[PDB]
Amino acid sequence: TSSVNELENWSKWMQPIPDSIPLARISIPGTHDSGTFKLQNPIKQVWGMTQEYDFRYQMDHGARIFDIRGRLTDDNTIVLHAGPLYLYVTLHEFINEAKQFLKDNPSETIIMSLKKEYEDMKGAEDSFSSTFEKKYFVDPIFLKTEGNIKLGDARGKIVLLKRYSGSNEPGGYNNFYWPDNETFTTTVNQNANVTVQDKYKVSYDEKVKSIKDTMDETMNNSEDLNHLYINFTSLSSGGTAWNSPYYYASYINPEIANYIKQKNPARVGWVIQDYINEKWSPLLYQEVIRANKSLI
Ligand SMILES: O[C@H]1[C@H](O)[C@H](O)[C@H](O)[C@@H](O)[C@H]1O
Repeated sequence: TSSVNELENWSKWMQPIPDSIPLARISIPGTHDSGTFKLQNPIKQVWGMTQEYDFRYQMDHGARIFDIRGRLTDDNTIVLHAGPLYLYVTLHEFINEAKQFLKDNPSETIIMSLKKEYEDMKGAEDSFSSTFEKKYFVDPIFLKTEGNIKLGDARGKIVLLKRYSGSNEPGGYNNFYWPDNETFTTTVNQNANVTVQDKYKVSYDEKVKSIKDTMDETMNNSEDLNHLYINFTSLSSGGTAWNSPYYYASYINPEIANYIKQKNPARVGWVIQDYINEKWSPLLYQEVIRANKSLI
């Protein structure tokens, strides 16, 4: 008993997908720079703000991947940053919002990308990777198994995507070489391959063209269960209302939403977008979620 109807519930949309499907096969929405939603100062906004609603809102609109950027403080906690900007959000804060969401919707999983976003503060006693793994990761809410992670094992857990070096604890997707401002393909673990389009800081026209190109490769490779396709629709700021990430997102999100509607693909990858909201139609995350219809 599973139906495409259940894909319309953005809060439980992973429920009808068979537990045996690998997460990499599933088309999943994500948020880029997920924790920038408390910024108010206007200069901070045009340069660094990428979301306007809190974590629970993002999850309730179907996002399951979260781009968590951390900094180690002098009291040995990890807080959220966007470049050099403090975000007034802590790492525990996000995990607790994830915990609450997973308790309310135990059919779902949360994929958390963690990256070290800025140099450690001098007063800290340990390294970023060690602090994160000893004080946050050993928590049982994080799934500790590896391989080509299946949804069934991830339900009710947080699945870590390591974008930091130094890991000593198994679990999640291993760190891998992530060249700056490129589209690239490498290995995740033995037997799993990954393709990432992260051309931030590129002309608008090259950005849209790279989103579509990499989605095309996902589309035409829909039944390769081992290959991760990660597609950042976000674009870095130019410093003004004419090129902030808000301006760009107000055009790219519906542009890419139409592209999916138009192509009715069986797979579109892990689409990480700025400003998930209800302002621009068609809704990108909605079209990404519906692209899983063929899995039911
Ligand atoms: O400058 C950052 C950084 O280089 C990250 O690696 C990338 O993922 C983008 O978010 C970009 O904004």
